[PDB]
Amino acid sequence: PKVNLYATFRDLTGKSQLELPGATVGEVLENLVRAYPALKEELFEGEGLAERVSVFLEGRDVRYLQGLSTPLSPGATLDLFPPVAGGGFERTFGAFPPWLLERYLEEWGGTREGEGVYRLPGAVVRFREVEPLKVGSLSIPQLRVEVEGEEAERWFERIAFAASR
Amino acid sequence: PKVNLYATFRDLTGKSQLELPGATVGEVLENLVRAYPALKEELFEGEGLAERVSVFLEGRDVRYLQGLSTPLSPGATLDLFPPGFERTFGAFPPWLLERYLEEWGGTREGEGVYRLPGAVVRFREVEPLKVGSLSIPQLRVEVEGEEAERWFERIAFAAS
Ligand SMILES: [Cl-]
Ligand SMILES: [Cl-]
Repeated sequence: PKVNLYATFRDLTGKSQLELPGATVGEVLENLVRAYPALKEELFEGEGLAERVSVFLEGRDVRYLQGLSTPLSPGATLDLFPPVAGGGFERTFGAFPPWLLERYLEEWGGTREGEGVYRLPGAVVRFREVEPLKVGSLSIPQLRVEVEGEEAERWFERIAFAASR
Repeated sequence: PKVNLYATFRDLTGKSQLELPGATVGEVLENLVRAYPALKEELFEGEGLAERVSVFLEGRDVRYLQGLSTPLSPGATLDLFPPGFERTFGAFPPWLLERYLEEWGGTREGEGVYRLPGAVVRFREVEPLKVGSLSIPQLRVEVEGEEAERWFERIAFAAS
């Protein structure tokens, strides 16, 4: 599975993304600390996950799934965040059209403040289509999404959840 | 989702794996056809799934699931076979694979060589990968026989 590191975790390892083996969230995280032990102190509190850390599987907080026991497929992606704080995060989504993201933002009560700019409670979401990816004769649009604000983490993951649909 | 191409599909596209969008098996196959149109008739029969092709989701034949309606997560991996196969598994211990092979009625013919009803499984450790301070074992698994596809996929299921 792929592991995306944010904020503190990124600064502490020099890495933004890693590919690590594991059939459950726990297995992947145990391998993460075997690879970068500097993260052990912040990721685990005793045997379980540290209470202030947030781990998301395809946009879903794993705590509301099966936590460390959550099964995952080999190609799954996890997002790891240290204690919540105001910030800015970005991600490029494949085949996630602007109009569709807009519909989600509108359905969440977001207010349009410009073309590709929406304000949500505690965050501002900015998005623009970048260079499409080419797979054979198929052009796959790519959408760059940036989220910043006190609740940037929350909305950033809500968007990842939406895109997974 | 990721799509692994085997035999015919691999040689034609010249690709072993592709990253394609889609929330269901059907959608991914649709985009696959878009990427390589020459596969339309070899995968679809109008709006339905072809009958000679085989599609597996994390080692499970989708025909026994929900067919084209089978839901898919972004991290899903599909293996597609047209009418020998191999994969290198990361951190898939030999003793574990062996326990599965035996549970499936397999017979140990030698070191890293087991025989199954319809196939022969060959496996060996290759150069490990390295991520940070962690060494990740790499097990290369090769499957041949009349039922190689089926067994290769059950091993993929077991590894996951
Ligand atoms: Cl947990
Ligand atoms: Cl069996």
